[PDB]
Amino acid sequence: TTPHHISDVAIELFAAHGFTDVSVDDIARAAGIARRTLFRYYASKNAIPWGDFSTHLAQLQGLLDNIDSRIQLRDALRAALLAFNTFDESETIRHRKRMRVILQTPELQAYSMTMYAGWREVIAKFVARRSGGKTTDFMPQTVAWTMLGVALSAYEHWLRDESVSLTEALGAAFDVVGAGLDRL
Amino acid sequence: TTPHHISDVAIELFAAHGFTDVSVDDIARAAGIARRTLFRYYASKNAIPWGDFSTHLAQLQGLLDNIDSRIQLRDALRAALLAFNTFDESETIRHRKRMRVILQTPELQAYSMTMYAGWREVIAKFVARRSGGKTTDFMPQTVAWTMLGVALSAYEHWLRDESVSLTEALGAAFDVVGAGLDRL
Amino acid sequence: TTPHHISDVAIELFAAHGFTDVSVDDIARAAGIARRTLFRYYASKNAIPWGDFSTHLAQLQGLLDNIDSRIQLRDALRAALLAFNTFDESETIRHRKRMRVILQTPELQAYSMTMYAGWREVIAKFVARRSGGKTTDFMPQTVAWTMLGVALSAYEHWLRDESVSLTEALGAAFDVVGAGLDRL
Amino acid sequence: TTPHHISDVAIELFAAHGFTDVSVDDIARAAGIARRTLFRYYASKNAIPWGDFSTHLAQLQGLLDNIDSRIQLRDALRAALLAFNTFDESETIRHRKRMRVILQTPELQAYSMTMYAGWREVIAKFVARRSGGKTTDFMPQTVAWTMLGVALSAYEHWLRDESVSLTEALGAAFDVVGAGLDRL
Amino acid sequence: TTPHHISDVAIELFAAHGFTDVSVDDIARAAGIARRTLFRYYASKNAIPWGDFSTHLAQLQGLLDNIDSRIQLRDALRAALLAFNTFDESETIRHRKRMRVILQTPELQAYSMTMYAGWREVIAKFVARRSGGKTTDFMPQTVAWTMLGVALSAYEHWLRDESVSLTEALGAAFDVVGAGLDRL
Amino acid sequence: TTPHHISDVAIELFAAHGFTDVSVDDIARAAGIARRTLFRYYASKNAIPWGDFSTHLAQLQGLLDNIDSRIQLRDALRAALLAFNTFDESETIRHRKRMRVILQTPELQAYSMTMYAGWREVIAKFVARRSGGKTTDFMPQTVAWTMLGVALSAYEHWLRDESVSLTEALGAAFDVVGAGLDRL
Amino acid sequence: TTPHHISDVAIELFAAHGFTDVSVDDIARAAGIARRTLFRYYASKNAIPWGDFSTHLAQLQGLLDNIDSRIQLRDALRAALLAFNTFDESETIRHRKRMRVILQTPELQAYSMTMYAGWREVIAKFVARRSGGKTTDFMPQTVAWTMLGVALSAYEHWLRDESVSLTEALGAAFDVVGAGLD
Amino acid sequence: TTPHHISDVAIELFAAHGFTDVSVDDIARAAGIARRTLFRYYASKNAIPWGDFSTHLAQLQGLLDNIDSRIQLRDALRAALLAFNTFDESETIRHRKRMRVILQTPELQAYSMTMYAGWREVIAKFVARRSGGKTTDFMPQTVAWTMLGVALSAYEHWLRDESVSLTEALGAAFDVVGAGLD
Amino acid sequence: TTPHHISDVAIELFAAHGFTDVSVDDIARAAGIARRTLFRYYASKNAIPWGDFSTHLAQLQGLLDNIDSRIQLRDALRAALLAFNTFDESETIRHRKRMRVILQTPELQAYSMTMYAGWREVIAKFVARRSGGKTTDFMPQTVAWTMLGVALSAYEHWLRDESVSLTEALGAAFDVVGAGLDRL
Amino acid sequence: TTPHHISDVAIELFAAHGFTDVSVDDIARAAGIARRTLFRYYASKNAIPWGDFSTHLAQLQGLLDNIDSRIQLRDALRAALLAFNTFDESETIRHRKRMRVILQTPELQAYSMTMYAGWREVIAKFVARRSGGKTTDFMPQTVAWTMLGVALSAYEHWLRDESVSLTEALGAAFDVVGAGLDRL
Repeated sequence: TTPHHISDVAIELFAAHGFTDVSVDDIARAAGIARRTLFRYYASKNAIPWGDFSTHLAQLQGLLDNIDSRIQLRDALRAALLAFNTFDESETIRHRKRMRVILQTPELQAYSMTMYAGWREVIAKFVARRSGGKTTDFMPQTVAWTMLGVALSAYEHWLRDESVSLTEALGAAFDVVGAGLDRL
Repeated sequence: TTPHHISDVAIELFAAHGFTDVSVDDIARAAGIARRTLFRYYASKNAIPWGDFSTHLAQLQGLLDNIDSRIQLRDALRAALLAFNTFDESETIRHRKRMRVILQTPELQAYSMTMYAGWREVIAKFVARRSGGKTTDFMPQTVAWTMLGVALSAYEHWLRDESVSLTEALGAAFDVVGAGLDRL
Repeated sequence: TTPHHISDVAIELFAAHGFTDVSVDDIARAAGIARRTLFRYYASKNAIPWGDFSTHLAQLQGLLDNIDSRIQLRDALRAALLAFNTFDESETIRHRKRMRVILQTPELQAYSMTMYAGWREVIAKFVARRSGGKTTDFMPQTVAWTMLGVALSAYEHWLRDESVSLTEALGAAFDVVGAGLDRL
Repeated sequence: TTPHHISDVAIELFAAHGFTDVSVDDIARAAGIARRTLFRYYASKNAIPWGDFSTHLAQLQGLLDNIDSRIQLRDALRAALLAFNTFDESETIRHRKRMRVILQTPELQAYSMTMYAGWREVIAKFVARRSGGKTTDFMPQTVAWTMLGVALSAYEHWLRDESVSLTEALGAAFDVVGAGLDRL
Repeated sequence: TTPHHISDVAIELFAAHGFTDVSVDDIARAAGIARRTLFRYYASKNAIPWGDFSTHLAQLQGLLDNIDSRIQLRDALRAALLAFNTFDESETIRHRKRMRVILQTPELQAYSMTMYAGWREVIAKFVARRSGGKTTDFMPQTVAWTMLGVALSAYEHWLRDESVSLTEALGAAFDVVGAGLDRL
Repeated sequence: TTPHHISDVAIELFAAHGFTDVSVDDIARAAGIARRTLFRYYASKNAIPWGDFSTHLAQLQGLLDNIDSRIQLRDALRAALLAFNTFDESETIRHRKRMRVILQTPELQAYSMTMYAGWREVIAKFVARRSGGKTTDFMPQTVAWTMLGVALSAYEHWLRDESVSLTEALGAAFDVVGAGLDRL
Repeated sequence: TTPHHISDVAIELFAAHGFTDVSVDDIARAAGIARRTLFRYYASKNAIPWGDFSTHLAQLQGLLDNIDSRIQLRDALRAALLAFNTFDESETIRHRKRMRVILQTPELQAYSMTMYAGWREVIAKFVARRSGGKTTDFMPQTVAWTMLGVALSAYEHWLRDESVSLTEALGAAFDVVGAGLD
Repeated sequence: TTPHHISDVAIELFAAHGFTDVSVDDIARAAGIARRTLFRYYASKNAIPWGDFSTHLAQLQGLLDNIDSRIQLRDALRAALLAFNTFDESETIRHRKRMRVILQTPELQAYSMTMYAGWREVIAKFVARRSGGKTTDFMPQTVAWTMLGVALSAYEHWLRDESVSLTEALGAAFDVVGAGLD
Repeated sequence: TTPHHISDVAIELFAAHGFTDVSVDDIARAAGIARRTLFRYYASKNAIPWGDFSTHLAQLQGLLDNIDSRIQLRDALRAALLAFNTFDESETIRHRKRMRVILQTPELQAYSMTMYAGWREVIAKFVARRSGGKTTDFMPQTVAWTMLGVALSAYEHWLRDESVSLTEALGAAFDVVGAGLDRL
Repeated sequence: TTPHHISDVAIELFAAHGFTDVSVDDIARAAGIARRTLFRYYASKNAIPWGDFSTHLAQLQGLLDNIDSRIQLRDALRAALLAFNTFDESETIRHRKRMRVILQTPELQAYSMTMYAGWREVIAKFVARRSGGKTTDFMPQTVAWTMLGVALSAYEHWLRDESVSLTEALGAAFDVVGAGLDRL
């Protein structure tokens, strides 16, 4: 009905059963829509767990584009990383199920690589905007990949240990890389 | 009689014709083996571009085991990163083709994630051995992910621009993260 | 309930009145659609009994493409044959006891032979992909024809005797040929 | 041989011109008979490419009736298949033209299905005679259909190549299915 | 086993491909004979379009021997001319192709001259038998040449215009010369 | 030197030795010219005996074109036939050798047929000019062929019997056909 | 009464004891006949294991003579070879004992050579009948010898290895020669 | 002194008179030896026509053992078959008499069977050495039997028809089986 | 095998790129040697596709020396031809690439003629050794050249088809010339 | 004395100075012609030793085309081979004692192989025309190569020993191969 409603119901089904054992009609039925209605919002089954990531990416780009130019690069990246990954008690529970599906499902990895490249494109664009131009240059690209590593490290620590704050995990992972490998 | 021979032949075929249009028989035929003989070494077409990675990981462990304890953790990680991706003049051309297939083929990404997790496990073990113990701790884990991002950044820069040295690319990418984001 | 509904209604009138004295408009009228609406789903009267065979062929090819390469050729053929003949009592009635429009109508045999050639092309492609050179080589072609004979034998046994399971009929017919004529 | 003469003449005309552009009078004229005389041997145009066929089926029955009872069933089927499809260099040429017309002409397919059913009836009767059961049981029926598929595969291979022995093609095609799909 | 069969096959080939591009093996193969078997009946490719002309000349002699002596010389010549070129409905089409090859192919003209001389010898003998004796006398010789010219004129008119009867053409051409040039 | 000189010397050589055993250089040598000089006047060896027939045909056409319209067809043809074939004692001897070569040499017959068709074209044109139009109509064509038969009959009678006048032979042969076959 | 009953009885005795240690009277006694009655059916002890081979040869000739001419030569020979050697569980047991005594007894070899030459004559006659007709010609006779070797190879493999079907053994042995050493 | 000299002398006598009408003493006398001297080289009359076959078999084994492994099996067998049966005009004459006595004498057949089994053992060993190694296995032994039939077919054709080369006969007989009954 | 390794590597490069676009350093680099090290095994680029060849000729000499003297000359030549050209499925693949380079590359033809002369010298010596005479006599020389033509015919047939056994091709080609042109 | 004269003069200077250090102008100068006059007859330096081979090939094809079809294949090949190697003492000197530019010059071997392929194409076409399907089939191709080997063997024997007749050498070399290697 909303994209988000379809995604949420799909993630409940993927959490309970397999990803592989849940069909697109199972999702349509559980969401109370016709199958073709589902395809207006999602072109594929693999797209469904990645709910409205297009919008998340636009918002992250918006935040980074509008961050005051006097704010240092490191501070902007840490600020932006933690802003998009802060959640309420309710939305934290479904995000935990969603990330389990995304990170651990073999069939989602091809599609996920496209989503990660989108995210890295936003980060690299931001660095290119603050430095010399060209998203594909070494330094923007290294910063984007580094940031991706930080995030996935934090997400995995969070999933392994249910007592950890996601934003504390992200902050800690960021700080390793912020400080640098030359310092432990 | 080698996994390596099968892999080499398979990469030549995947480079020329694409991945999906190359059969497992095409590989067995080009390698001069029966189809079953191929399955002794590989349980899948998707496994084949990765060669004998189990042995590469054992030799990375060997290199890290034999680094002197007085050698600093950053130096050991940078030394191991660049050594693990140094190939004879013999093998530069085939490695370029191999990494194109691995990095760019959607069908390899599920399998690739397992291989990257293996590599990160070796790195994390080494860091835990030099710091407080526990492979799954946060930090000997952030370092492994960070180092993976550095590597993939270097590999992509290398593939995009043929006038880059791979070891220079890895060294440069490592040094961003080694120095830290706190220092531009 | 759009191409199917048209097909079901058509088979009713074809199974009611001579395929030759049922017109495309009679079918449109009985299905409650305009004449040109029917032509979006079917280019011809002869196409209507065959439903969406294009999709059945694509799905059979999809199943054979995606079968694990470690699975033997005989097992894959038997698996694929019996994977598309499972239907519910209702769907089975638009199929058994009653005879077949497809098998038994003289006017549809020329066209039906072209549809069977499509099916044999899927089978022969799969065999060629697992074993040898070209789709037109004798062995892929003999296997495709053998498979077609098995299928038509099973379909006729099923129509002749309404107490028999289609998938059991297919499995039994396959097993004669699997075991071989040298063991009768 | 009055029927055979008419058929031979008809097939030379069908080979040179269309099937559809050759009339029943064209056939009568080329055969040196009145139009009415042709109808004592053939009830329609579509019957003519099949020659006597009633007589070919009686001859196949005669050959199977006269095979020694001590000869095993597999050997008898292979022996009959290959003997029923043997000729001079001379009669091989007319048979190539005849089979092209039979296999490829849309208007002959309905009629051909009745001729194939006759042939399968002979084969199924023979199997029932050596094994017991009824002619309409699964195994005689599957063997008859299988043998038809073998034959059409052989015929198509033979037509597409023209360096190929028909009896070698039939023997090879039979042997795949004789050995069984459990082998190749 | 027939000269006629070889000739018929050869004429079909010469019509489709031209004379020079058809080999003696192409003829032996199409006729279903060994190459040496062809040379029993023909000592040359150039001989083949002329079939068993020796026998046609013996049968022309037979027809002229059996014409009643009371039948006038002109009537006998016209009767024999038209009978010698009358062919069954069976053979009109093949005779059209045969005469095209004979009349129009440069390579056949040397051989053809020998066959025309044979025919003229039969005619001249007959005229000498009805008049004063001596085959080589002037007049039973002029008549033979004149009759040959009449025939070839008729044949060419027949080939040029498919709506001409050959026997009407021969009869008309004969009648010019029969009536004489003294009468328009 | 002249075309006629080359032809005359060629005919002396063809008379003494074979046609087949005399080469084009033998002719060039005996005529006292270079080989390429011979090819300015003759495109082929086969053309050489037919010396300046192009000119003979133009002259025959000229004579027939200019013959008074009141002169009857028969008279014009007989007049023209005998005018072009009248010769002195010297030129009669070489014409006898030339016609022997032309009429009796197998290798000249293809080329000769083209020359005879040229001659017949002149005759038929003349008849078409006096009657209704179209050289290819039946009557002009029959008259041309008849005239050719007359001529060859006369030439052969002349060659067989050295005591005969060529113009008397032509006149006698003409008169058979002029009178008509209805009168002996 | 029957030569084959006498042969069957004789082969049971030859299987249990020696060939060499079984007398002609032992066989007469076991078969329920007088000694001279046995000699009306068999002129020698060496003849007895080859029971009514004369009849087997006539039957083989009959089968080969009556095979349809359109059936190819290799198919006819393979079909004929396997038809005479297809046996019930019961008849398989006595055939195994019979062939053991024939193939392994030195004293039977002279007589056996004459029986094999009879068999080869049937095969060569069949080939001569389908090709040019002289039974002593090269190909008729090469085919007969080859087929004899195929058969004896199959029989020996069959006796050596109790897991093997006789008709499978014959078919496999035939197929090596029918295919070719290539 | 030589076993083969004794055999050669014996075969000249067997060719001229019967096998059956030539005694062992007749052979001793013709060979210029005492009777017991003959028995040191041959334990039996039946052994004598098969002269020094033990040595022929060792030589055949030597030749087959030493054929290069890259040479295909059919070529090796055909090459070996024709090498042992290539003879000068002189040696052809005595070989013809030797094979006539061996192939046609009933009394030699028991002994001959043992010699043929020796020959087949050499062939089967060679095949086992190139393939999986057990000399009693099916294919080793089918090939040995087949090759025996080829050889005897060639020998008999050769004896029947004085216009035929032995090596041509063997090559032709080999080629039927090497090609196939197809 | 140092020479063979360099040659194998060189042929993979020559197959992928040109002959002309592959340098001696490219070969040294791919073989994992200094440029100077390559020159101890090969005196030029054109030598490299031929491998050791000196050693192949010594091996052919060894094989012919060790063929038993009682083996007839024809059998020894056929045996040597086929043994010298035998391989695994593996080494068949490299040999196909090698022979393409040897047979098709203009710059190798001069050098190839010297290699062919070496091969013919071995064959001619062997024939002289079995027959007497000198190596340079007509018959040894003709047999060596004939055998070279047989081989190149076989090699070309093998390259153009790829379903063909090299040893079958050689055996067939040998047998035409073994049997003689007096047959086929 | 125009393309020949150029060739003769060229061979003199080539047989005088290194083919490599004789230029196209030296040849034009020594022949007494302008440089561009030479290029009307020869497109290249490599063409000059080969004379007018285009014409030799056309003549060999002409001889084979026109050989009586009753003549056996072996006889036709031997006849054709020895029909073009007859020369006068003078023409033979521009051929024997002295060695060959064509056979012995390294720089002309690549080009010479293309000229030999032309010759083999003539031979193979002739064989295919007498016997089978395509020029590229094994037997026509083997016969052409065999024939080439025979020729080169004869040419070398002729050059090595100036007392030998070329046609006797060719005939002897042919006869080895005609008789066959099975009779050495």
